[PDB]
Amino acid sequence: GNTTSSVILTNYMDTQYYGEIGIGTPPQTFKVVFDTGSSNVWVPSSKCSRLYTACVYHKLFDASDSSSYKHNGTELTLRYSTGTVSGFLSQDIITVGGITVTQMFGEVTEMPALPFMLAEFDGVVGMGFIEQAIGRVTPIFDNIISQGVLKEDVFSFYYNRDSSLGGQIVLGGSDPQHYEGNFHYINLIKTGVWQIQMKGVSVGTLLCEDGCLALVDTGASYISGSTSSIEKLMEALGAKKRLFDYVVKCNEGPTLPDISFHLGGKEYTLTSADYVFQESYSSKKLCTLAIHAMDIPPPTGPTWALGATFIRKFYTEFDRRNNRIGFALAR
Ligand SMILES: COCCCNc1nc(C(C)(C)C)ncc1C(=O)N(CC(C)C)[C@@H]1CNC[C@H](C(=O)N2CCOCC2)C1
Repeated sequence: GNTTSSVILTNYMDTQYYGEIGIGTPPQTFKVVFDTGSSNVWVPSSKCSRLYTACVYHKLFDASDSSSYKHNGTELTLRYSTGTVSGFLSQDIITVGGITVTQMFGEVTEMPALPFMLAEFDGVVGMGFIEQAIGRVTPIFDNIISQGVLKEDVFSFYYNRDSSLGGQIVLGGSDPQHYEGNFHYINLIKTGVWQIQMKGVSVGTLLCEDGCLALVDTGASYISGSTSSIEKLMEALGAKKRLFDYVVKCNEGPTLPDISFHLGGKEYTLTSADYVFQESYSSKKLCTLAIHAMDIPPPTGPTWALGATFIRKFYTEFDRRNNRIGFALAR
């Protein structure tokens, strides 16, 4: 087909990027993260007990208000790094960027207050492959592709730094307004995962010396590595570990070295301004780093993950026809 389509994103505090989709007839609207690190669509459900406080604070999908709903009921549990959601399968028409698609998705009935009370978004639209879909449920982008409307079998992510357009996902191509220079492509190394070979992580190559893996994860806020790798990285930066993050004396933030990720021959460099939440310059304040430990079990990991920290600097094209990821300088 001839169409490309776009989804406008909201940037909450540089940590959460999400857009709007519609589900059902008439459309019920949900804030959703578009997540290349997972493959299932889910939203919180009206059948979620309100003893889950996360279900009191998010928009709930009521299948009883949709005339296009089709029951399935297969129970599924989706295990993420920071928490788990559980529910049952449903089918309805989903509207994303003005493209309409019949889509199987999860109605979440069990949604833990931590971490999900911290989510601005209601749910997740997985942009991954059918291979990592729980229940082998056909992902939304595979269903969009089956319509033959998209110009290209690709989608692209722009995450703005400004917290104005928060971001943009192009379905069926890319947007030249939000990148510059050439794309550099790295082909995927594992079946059904948006994952690439990484050849080194430099700090001012201290880590990933004999190669490692990098997941390009649009649904993650930060750059992550294994607890071991990050502990080494953070010793090199002089950062202190806390419960859920690494921090430095805010005055030390602008003195911190460049972090470089060796991907497909090129070096992808983040400066301190790219990975330090510089909320103060005080020696008596602590400043959080957009880099945390996240141990990912096999078969996906151990692996680094490149989240919004990375994507903010590098406009990312996800190419399904040629199984590759393209990076260009974001503008
Ligand atoms: C750019 O917008 C950022 C949105 C904020 N994202 C998160 N917010 C929270 C808060 C709720 C705290 C806000 N918690 C966690 C995340 C999070 O990073 N993810 C999950 C949620 C989208 C539900 C990863 C998504 N991609 C698969 C990641 C995985 O689980 N794995 C990597 C691939 O292999 C399997 C494991 C998890």
